[PDB]
Amino acid sequence: SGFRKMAFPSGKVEGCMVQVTCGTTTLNGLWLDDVVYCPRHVICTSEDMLNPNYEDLLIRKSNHNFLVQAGNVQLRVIGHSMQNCVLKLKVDTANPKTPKYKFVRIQPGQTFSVLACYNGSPSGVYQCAMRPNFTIKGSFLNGSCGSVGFNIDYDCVSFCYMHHMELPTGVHAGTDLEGNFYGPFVDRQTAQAAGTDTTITVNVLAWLYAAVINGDRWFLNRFTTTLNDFNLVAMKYNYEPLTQDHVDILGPLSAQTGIAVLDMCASLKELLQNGMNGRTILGSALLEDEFTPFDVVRQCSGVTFQ
Amino acid sequence: SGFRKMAFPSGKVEGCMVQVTCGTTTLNGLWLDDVVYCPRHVICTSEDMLNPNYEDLLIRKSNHNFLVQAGNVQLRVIGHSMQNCVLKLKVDTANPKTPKYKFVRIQPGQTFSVLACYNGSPSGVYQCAMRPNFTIKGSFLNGSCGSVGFNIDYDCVSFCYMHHMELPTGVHAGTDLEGNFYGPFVDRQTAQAAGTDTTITVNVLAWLYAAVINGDRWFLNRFTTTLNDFNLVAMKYNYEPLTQDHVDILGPLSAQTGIAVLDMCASLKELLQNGMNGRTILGSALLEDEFTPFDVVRQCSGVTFQ
Ligand SMILES: *[C@](O)(C(N)=O)[C@H](C[C@@H]1CCNC1=O)NC(=O)[C@@H]1[C@@H]2[C@H](CN1C(=O)CCc1ccccc1)C2(C)C
Ligand SMILES: *[C@](O)(C(N)=O)[C@H](C[C@@H]1CCNC1=O)NC(=O)[C@@H]1[C@@H]2[C@H](CN1C(=O)CCc1ccccc1)C2(C)C
Ligand SMILES: [Ca+2]
Ligand SMILES: [Ca+2]
Repeated sequence: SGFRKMAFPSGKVEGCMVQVTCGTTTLNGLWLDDVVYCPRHVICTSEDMLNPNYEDLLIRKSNHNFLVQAGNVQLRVIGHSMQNCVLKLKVDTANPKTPKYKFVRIQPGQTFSVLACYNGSPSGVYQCAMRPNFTIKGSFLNGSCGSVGFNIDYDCVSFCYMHHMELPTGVHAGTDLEGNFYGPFVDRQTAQAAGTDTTITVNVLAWLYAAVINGDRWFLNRFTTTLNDFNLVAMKYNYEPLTQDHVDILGPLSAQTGIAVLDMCASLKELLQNGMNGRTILGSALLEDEFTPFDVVRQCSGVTFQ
Repeated sequence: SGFRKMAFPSGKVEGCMVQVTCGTTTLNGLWLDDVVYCPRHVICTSEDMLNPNYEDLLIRKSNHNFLVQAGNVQLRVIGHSMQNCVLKLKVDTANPKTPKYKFVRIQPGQTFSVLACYNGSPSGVYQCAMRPNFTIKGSFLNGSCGSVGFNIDYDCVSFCYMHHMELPTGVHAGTDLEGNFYGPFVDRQTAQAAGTDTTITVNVLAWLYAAVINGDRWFLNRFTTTLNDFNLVAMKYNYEPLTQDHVDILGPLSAQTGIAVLDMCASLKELLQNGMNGRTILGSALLEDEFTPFDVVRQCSGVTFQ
């Protein structure tokens, strides 16, 4: 028993990280078969930042202008192209550590692991959620751009995020591996407010089920609620609406614990209205929203990766 | 910026995990050069558990009784011995993925990453602390025994923990890689109370410095304190004494932030005496004690591993 904020094992992704330098800037790339993927602002300078002309900057770069290093072994670039906000650098050597992989675009409220990297070398791995406002609350310093976020299923790495920016509010923004931003953000220094963030209600419910599975049951009350009545309370506390799809996704945790989804919703309503009165749930004094239903089932069942 | 509970990249350790079966039980082993290390209770049955005679159980086992699988490739066992609470299985094949490594015995309040494994395959990675009572608050299910905890420094994996038990209180206990338990625990089902746990005061101070580095400064008050006066308050709230060694270890974070260690101690004294009044620090509504001073400096400086 026990419940931790668990990241995916990072080794399959570690074997794909490289360094990309184009004149000035060094950032991280992802090396899969004979392609290196990285943020297109590797081609920018200091003065370029309010509104870079990425097409003009790229027309002025040669294959040989890209210095790609895989553990300080140079990979020769033999082609380059821009796809939305990433570059794709074709190299003359396929990565022999390429895992089975997919590119996926995740939905707000889904979770993934980030392998934070600097100069092509890993610093650390942590789990987070894609906020409802399409930001992430990560740990990213200068040099981390091109770090990726991912999920694993059996032997297959699903890459979902590449890091590009830290907004003036100190939250993080990036793209999918086709280079399309999550959220209404652009890769330039210009005004670009994130939308108001909300709490991921289906994830809080999942975590309350995790608490019950792990014997932390004090918050269970004796009531039930309707879905519509729960949603009127959710709204007031800046929680996302709970949908029938969400109720259905919580069904297996409901069966494991014997606690109907709408009964758990009545317990969450009381926590929102009354607070926790100085108590903790799974070691937290706040309601946790960075575990999906699937994350709870995986961790509580010991699901492994090949 | 941002501050997360960051684990070490797990790939170097992933390449060392195997499965060990001796009749009944399957658990995890650690394969380094031509030796597999695992918990000695792989040799036990159901009836053996109140007080196993590990020497008698082992005299009755053959090399060939140990089925070692590295990704479901069998490794032939050509020798075995018991060292404290682990076995060492000599195999006829050295692990070609062996990293540079050391075995270390960590001190209470130090941190490490756990790679939670089942059937020799990784489930996930998370960071924790060795509690002052020599337990860990992990996430371990049946089948996780033999999972390890580790730190990385440049290219060198320091293995510090191997998982053996979950006490009746739901906390976790294990050994160093020489098989000596942390804490007054034994590998049998018998009464064995953990000592009262305390809060790791030097780690809370480190995390408050992390908060300042990341711009979360609301809790800084205008006062100072003596070390002795701080320790009288620490004592009351079941915090560990802060030593001069700890003050010296916090000196670099003190210099980075401009906040003297004893000034930070005065801010922590006010938080203990008055609470947080519904506020958070780095996203937490409690005072966090699972980051060491070195963990804070590493994360805030982007330290990487080769
Ligand atoms: C990334 O380029 C790198 N090399 O690591 C960097 C990461 C970023 C630094 C601080 N923490 C981080 O996550 N990203 C950037 O510096 C990006 C690039 C220009 C500016 N930028 C920002 O993060 C600032 C964004 C901003 C938005 C609105 C107003 C002002 C600034 C790019 C090309 C967006
Ligand atoms: C480990 O053997 C495994 N195969 O995974 C297992 C891990 C443990 C199961 C539940 N979560 C866990 O972390 N460890 C054990 O089952 C150990 C082995 C016998 C009993 N045991 C316990 O964890 C129970 C400890 C206990 C202490 C006091 C009183 C009653 C029980 C061994 C050999 C200690
Ligand atoms: Ca050349
Ligand atoms: Ca045989």
